[PDB]
Amino acid sequence: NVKAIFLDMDGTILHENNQASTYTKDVINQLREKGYKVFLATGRSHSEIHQLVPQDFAVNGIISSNGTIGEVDGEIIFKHGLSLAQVQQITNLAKRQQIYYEVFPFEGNRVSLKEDETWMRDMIRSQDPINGVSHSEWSSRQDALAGKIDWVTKFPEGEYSKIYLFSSNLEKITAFRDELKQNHVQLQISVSNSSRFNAETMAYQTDKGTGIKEMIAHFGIHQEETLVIGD
Repeated sequence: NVKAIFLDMDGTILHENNQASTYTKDVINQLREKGYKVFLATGRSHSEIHQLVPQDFAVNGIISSNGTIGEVDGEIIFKHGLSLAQVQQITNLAKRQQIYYEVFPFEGNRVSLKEDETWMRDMIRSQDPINGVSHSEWSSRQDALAGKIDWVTKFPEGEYSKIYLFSSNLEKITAFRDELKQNHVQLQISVSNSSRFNAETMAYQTDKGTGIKEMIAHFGIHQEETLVIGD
């Protein structure tokens, strides 16, 4: 009894590829025509969602890849963010240990503090990945340093979708991630990681699965009636 198809798609597939993007558009339209509800999980912010998903994608709704915001036909139906206080606390811990970090507001470019630019840049000085880091992750750090980070004097007021943390030193980022997990109740956060070299923080008990659950519930659809595709 599948009533909903949830496409979990890294925004990289939609960004560069216009062929995979047009293909995805046509698939969404075909599934809608067959009567399915169709949802997309992609992006790390509200701004990124609207950069990545053109208006001619006939989705019933969209959530960020990490479940922190959901939009349905132009209405934001939920938003689970970190507070500024939380961002200050977590980045201060990272800064003490010189852990590279990127803070993702729901609107606008990711940000890092200007005072941390030199050491963050010096971490990624090598043209090719070092210490086992993946080429994908290394090149993402290179690209972020080149032009995607806004270097701010202070974190602005508002809410944030996530913080990304990274070190080329395995032991350092492993112990830091373990420290976040140890204190995730006190800090009121969820901790995840996509490689052995990183950690990500978002609102307490919030992740892609919780976002999927809130989106299908908006449509009165049960998890067992939902086919999640793409991971």
